Amino acid sequence: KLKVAINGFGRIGRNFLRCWHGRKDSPLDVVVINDTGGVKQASHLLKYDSILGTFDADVKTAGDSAISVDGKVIKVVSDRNPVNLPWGDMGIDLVIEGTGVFVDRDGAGKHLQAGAKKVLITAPGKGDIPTYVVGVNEEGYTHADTIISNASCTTNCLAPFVKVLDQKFGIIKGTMTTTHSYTGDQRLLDASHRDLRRARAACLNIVPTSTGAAKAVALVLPNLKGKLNGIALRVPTPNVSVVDLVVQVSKKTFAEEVNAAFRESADNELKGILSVCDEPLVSIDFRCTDVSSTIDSSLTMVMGDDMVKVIAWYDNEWGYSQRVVDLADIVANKWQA
Amino acid sequence: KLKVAINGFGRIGRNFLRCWHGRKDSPLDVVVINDTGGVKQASHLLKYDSILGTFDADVKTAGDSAISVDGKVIKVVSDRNPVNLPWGDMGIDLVIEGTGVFVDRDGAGKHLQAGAKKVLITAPGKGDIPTYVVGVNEEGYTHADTIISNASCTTNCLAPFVKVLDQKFGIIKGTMTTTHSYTGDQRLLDASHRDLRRARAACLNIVPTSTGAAKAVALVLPNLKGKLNGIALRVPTPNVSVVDLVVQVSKKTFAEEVNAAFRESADNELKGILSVCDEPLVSIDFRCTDVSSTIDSSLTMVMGDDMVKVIAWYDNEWGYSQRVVDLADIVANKWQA
Amino acid sequence: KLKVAINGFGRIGRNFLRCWHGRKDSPLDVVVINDTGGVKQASHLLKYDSILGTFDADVKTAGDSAISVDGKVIKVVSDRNPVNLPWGDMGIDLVIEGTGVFVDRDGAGKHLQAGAKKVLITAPGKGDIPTYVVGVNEEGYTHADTIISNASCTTNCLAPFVKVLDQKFGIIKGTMTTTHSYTGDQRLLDASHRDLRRARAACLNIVPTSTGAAKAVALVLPNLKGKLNGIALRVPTPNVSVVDLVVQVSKKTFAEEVNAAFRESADNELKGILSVCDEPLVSIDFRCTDVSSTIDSSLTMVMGDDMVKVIAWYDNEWGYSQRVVDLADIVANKWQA
Amino acid sequence: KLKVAINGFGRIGRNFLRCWHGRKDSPLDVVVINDTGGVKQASHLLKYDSILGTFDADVKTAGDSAISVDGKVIKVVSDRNPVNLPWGDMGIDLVIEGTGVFVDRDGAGKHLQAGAKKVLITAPGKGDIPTYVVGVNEEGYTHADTIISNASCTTNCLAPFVKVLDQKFGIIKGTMTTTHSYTGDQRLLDASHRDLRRARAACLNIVPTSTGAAKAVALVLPNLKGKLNGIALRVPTPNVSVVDLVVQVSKKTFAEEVNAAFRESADNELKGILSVCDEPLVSIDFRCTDVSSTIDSSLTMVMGDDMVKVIAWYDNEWGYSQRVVDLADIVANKWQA
Ligand SMILES: NC(=O)c1ccc[n+]([C@@H]2O[C@H](COP(=O)([O-])OP(=O)(O)OC[C@H]3O[C@@H](n4cnc5c(N)ncnc54)[C@H](O)[C@@H]3O)[C@@H](O)[C@H]2O)c1
Ligand SMILES: NC(=O)c1ccc[n+]([C@@H]2O[C@H](COP(=O)([O-])OP(=O)(O)OC[C@H]3O[C@@H](n4cnc5c(N)ncnc54)[C@H](O)[C@@H]3O)[C@@H](O)[C@H]2O)c1
Ligand SMILES: NC(=O)c1ccc[n+]([C@@H]2O[C@H](COP(=O)([O-])OP(=O)(O)OC[C@H]3O[C@@H](n4cnc5c(N)ncnc54)[C@H](O)[C@@H]3O)[C@@H](O)[C@H]2O)c1
Ligand SMILES: NC(=O)c1ccc[n+]([C@@H]2O[C@H](COP(=O)([O-])OP(=O)(O)OC[C@H]3O[C@@H](n4cnc5c(N)ncnc54)[C@H](O)[C@@H]3O)[C@@H](O)[C@H]2O)c1
Repeated sequence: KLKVAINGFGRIGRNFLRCWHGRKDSPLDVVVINDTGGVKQASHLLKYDSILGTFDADVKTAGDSAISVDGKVIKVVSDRNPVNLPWGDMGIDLVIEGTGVFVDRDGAGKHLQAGAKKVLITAPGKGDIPTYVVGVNEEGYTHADTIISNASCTTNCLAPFVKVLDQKFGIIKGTMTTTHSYTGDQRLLDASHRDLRRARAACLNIVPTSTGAAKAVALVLPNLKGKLNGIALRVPTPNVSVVDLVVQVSKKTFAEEVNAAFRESADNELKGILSVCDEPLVSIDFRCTDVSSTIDSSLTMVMGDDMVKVIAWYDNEWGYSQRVVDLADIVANKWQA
Repeated sequence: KLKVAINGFGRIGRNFLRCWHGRKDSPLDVVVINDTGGVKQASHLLKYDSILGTFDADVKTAGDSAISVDGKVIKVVSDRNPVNLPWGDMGIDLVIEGTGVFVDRDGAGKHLQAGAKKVLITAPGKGDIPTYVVGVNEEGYTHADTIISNASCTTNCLAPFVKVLDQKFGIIKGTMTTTHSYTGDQRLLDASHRDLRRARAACLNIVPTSTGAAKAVALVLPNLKGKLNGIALRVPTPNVSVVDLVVQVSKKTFAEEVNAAFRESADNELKGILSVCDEPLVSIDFRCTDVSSTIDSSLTMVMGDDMVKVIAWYDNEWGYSQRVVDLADIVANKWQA
Repeated sequence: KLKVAINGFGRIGRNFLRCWHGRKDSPLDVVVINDTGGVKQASHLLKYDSILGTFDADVKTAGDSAISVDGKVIKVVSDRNPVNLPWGDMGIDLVIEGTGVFVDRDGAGKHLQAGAKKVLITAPGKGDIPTYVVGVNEEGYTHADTIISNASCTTNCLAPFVKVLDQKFGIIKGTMTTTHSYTGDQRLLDASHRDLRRARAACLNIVPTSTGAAKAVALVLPNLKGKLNGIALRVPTPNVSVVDLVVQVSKKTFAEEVNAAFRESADNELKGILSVCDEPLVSIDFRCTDVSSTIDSSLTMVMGDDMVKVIAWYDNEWGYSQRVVDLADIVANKWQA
Repeated sequence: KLKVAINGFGRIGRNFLRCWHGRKDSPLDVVVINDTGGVKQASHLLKYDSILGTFDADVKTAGDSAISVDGKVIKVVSDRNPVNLPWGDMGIDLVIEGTGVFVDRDGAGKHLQAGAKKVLITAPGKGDIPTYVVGVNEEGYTHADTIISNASCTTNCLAPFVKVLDQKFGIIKGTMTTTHSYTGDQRLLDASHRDLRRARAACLNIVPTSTGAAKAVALVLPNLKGKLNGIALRVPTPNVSVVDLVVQVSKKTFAEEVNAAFRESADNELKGILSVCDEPLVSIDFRCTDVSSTIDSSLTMVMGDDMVKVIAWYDNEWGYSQRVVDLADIVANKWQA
């Protein structure tokens, strides 16, 4: 019922389409896809995926301007400048901005200039753009927001349990490190890049790099403003990442008590968002998990009674994409966005 | 003495600079580097390399327009359009075209429009562009050629021993497959690309893809016109590749006889170009080899007395780059190019 | 109905169990599993698999001597010497020998000494052991065979279409190279090994190594005795391999004609064994395919009218395992083995 | 002058030999090598190494019982049981125990039973075995120790700067996570292992696993007893690892002040042990570094004025091996060990 447009049919754009496809009675209607590549690629790459496997659905090209998934035809256009997009003419309600190059107001605002009524950025927004994390602060969303951000994948993994730690133990200060799978923003082989570290061969190195995910947490949990920071360590895995959080808390506690608090929420307010795994698994076992964060209970540690360490898993592609769909659903539910 | 300009400071551009740097009494004088990135990257990536290791030389940035290697300053400019380059103003004799995007006459000819006297493409040339392979047909080079090609890496590996097989046994017809390391032209993760196979995650797949290296062989060895063809299989290794050649020959022979013929040439006319290894090594052992082709003698096979199979190694980055330097030296020796 | 025992619960043993599990009305009854590890590992590794994903079935440990899959309990023992196994006492009909260390008559014969009635080696047999390839020579199997071999994975991929090429064009001589995923027989990091090449880090090199798969083809297709040979090139992919066959044939032909011959058989006598793919896919797309060989039609080439080159894919773990189940079914059908 | 024997010619054994080889005026004389493999492997693997490259020295086999490096012959034996070793008969002073299977007193004591005067374990010792970390507590070593441990690689990376943080700021409590390269103790493909996580394919996963390196730190810095803990995250890189330490300190401070303290020591008491890097490098750039720990100054962070986070690099193979040589030198200097 909500006319949706996907801008940037990459890793997130395609995972988004597939997540949506598997949902029942969706309020969303994906009608257009805009990428710079062509219709043959959109169709081919949607069907075959080195990470998700072959898409269990009939995907084919429809003429020279559309693709069809199980019969449902989807228009495909190719305009590098968002202002030239036929959003107005098609009556596009919501644009899923996943190109990674229009994350600020002037850039994302271009979809509005093209006629779309609203924009949902699949990444942190730069400047003054409301950012939401489903299960943490989504309720503060209002239909008046013309441009919104669904934060980064690491923020969606961290925020959920950070919220629990803060509510139950009181976070004084903390730090975090994410051992993250590589992404398209890194180079296959040493090549130019503004980030001198992300410029080095991704599958051959442990690559330190910045992340705002920690500061970003404060955007959705204001009580943590100026209390967290961290970095990212990119490693040679194609998908699935893990966060390592260390915080000093006010209430003395111990590992199993902390784990118990997470199960409490995982069974209630954070059901579907946060999960707690008690099996000794490795990254690949968490591929395709719908939650945005899974605590590895056995790794939980507590030093000096108030220094808590939590290790949580997250499928940065699929889990995050379930959240974008989730946020899109909310936008659909708060009146024709 | 020959004023040289490098256009495209990528894998080949940087290996070129380092190969040149290690040569004694070079006729070449590298004075300019043009890439789209900046001076900080040029300096940083020249010094640190995930494949060659840290460059054993003092590399640093010089102001905002140059880098210096052991004191020798090198101008660094950044122009995406070759026609705007200061080749004429600087009096550039030879431009090493290694961007991979100006391989035809109109594109490479743009360096000429900018003032450079000659262009050496570090890849197969499209259209009517003389192509040479040092040790196979370099002697046919004339200073009149304004634009020349040094062929592809696979051609420089194949041509040398193909020439021996043809001279000694008479090649009737043949085919070839190169199990090739991935390159910057492939995608880190499934992403758009004109080649639907090269679009898939490079470090997760065996990726079939086209190669003209086989037909290209006929350009340097006319006697083989229409006698060879093949394909490339890209695999998850960052550097070093291997060719697998299968040919039906006129003179009946046997493996050790074929190997012997290769050592004959490797010790004479092809010394420095072709090598023959009798040790049971693996790809990484061939990293940084100066030759452009190394026969793995023990893998040589002969079926039905006339079907010869040869397996040869090659450092597609460094070995090929030694050849570009070699061809540049020839250009310097045939009068101020 | 056939009491089956799995000896060596490794890659093949576990894929075997899962292939079997997905079959309908199987004549096989897996009752025992013998590995050297324990019951916790058998259960854990059967459930979580870095290549197949999490097993969609209820797997758990049952006491200290068994595991259960969806309720069906399976005895688990741990004896390094096959002669001490309780095959006789349990009345084991067929032993699936997949340890890789009992491939000759004296070694595999030990299961017989322990009481098992028959042994099916999941690899080439050394010495005088009947070897079969489903779809090529299975019909020559007789219940009198006490020890049989299902050949190697590469043989099961090659034999099927080799048979077609021979029947329709007449193979004079040929050679082959398989660009193969690494296996447990290779070392993670340079370490001792009888094979000086398989001793080198598997995920960092292209590793040449021997293969009898070519000569082995003659065992199942006697008409090809002494007409084929080849080698293996191990590369950094965890599963799925590809064969590259080059043969000189008697009848002149051309690529599309050869492809057509393969579709003829793929639709008839080799249905379920051989498949022909016309899409430009990469290795990961062939993961979990039930056939044992898939021709990449677009890569097919023909030089000098009689030199045919065919490129075929194969899931060396899963596809091969479907064949072991298949051969086990045949053994069950030819009287209580 | 000190007769040294290497037991276990694996990654550490071979790096040890090469580190030693590059030292000047060494007090050590390596005369025997005992591994289970053969003389051909010892020679071959010492010469060709997927991580260090080809050994720049003349290595060859000498008969069927020795290898020679640049002329120096070294006896090679093969006994799986240390008690059968000819240590006494050869008059072996010190045995470098690097097999990873004799880390407790009864197991390592077997070399003593064979006649060796002393044993140096290239890993944490289990039970009551003095453990030393060069640059932290080596001075407490006495010749009376018959069996000693050089700790783990992570301990040698952590202890050095931990000592500085404690001396200058007072460590109250802390935790640590090492994003570690995989090692021979992990499986190439999902296979049985006592550790259910280390049993999963190493090059395909981020693998959590235990480490005593944190508790081990207290062995060499008693002041930190019961103040630290942590875990290891194994990732798909063949060599070089990184430690992430988070501690609450007594004296309020800030990042650059902490970095300054490290340079103070790196220029004095810890020169050659601890280094401080100010360049934005990635793991591969730290390959072959002789120090055992290199602080990445730009990643240093301080939260709430007393929570310090330090990121340090370390070549777990080569850097650690320089330390074993170093500890061996000390043993040689404290009288004929
Ligand atoms: N990969 C992840 O795990 C991940 C997780 C969370 C958030 N994100 C965010 O999502 C965004 C996209 O990430 P991705 O990994 O999918 O990248 P990607 O490279 O796979 O996808 C970007 C896509 O946009 C297209 N594109 C680029 N410029 C365009 C333009 N001007 N007009 C139209 N199409 C254009 C590309 O061709 C490509 O298909 C980034 O902002 C990233 O930070 C990524
Ligand atoms: N990598 C190999 O093994 C190899 C071997 C032989 C031949 N080649 C050929 O060499 C060429 C480059 O290959 P590469 O692997 O070094 O690639 P690369 O991506 O590492 O290098 C290309 C470089 O050119 C720059 N560039 C791109 N467009 C530009 C423009 N318009 N103006 C200026 N600079 C521009 C890029 O920023 C980059 O630094 C290709 O033609 C390739 O076929 C590569
Ligand atoms: N991986 C493949 O693609 C593949 C394909 C076709 C055929 N094969 C053949 O299958 C066999 C096994 O290969 P794999 O890859 O599954 O190896 P693997 O290492 O994963 O499995 C071997 C298993 O046998 C166990 N084992 C070893 N020695 C034993 C003993 N004495 N008693 C009991 N258990 C013992 C091991 O602990 C392990 O679980 C080999 O003969 C191989 O050539 C493998
Ligand atoms: N790789 C690293 O980074 C590293 C770093 C620090 C400490 N260590 C420690 O060093 C030890 C060895 O580690 P590694 O990585 O070199 O392993 P490795 O597998 O490469 O080497 C072990 C070697 O010992 C041999 N061996 C095994 N059992 C034997 C026996 N009974 N008798 C004789 N030789 C035997 C093996 O054949 C092999 O050559 C372990 O204790 C490990 O914890 C390893």
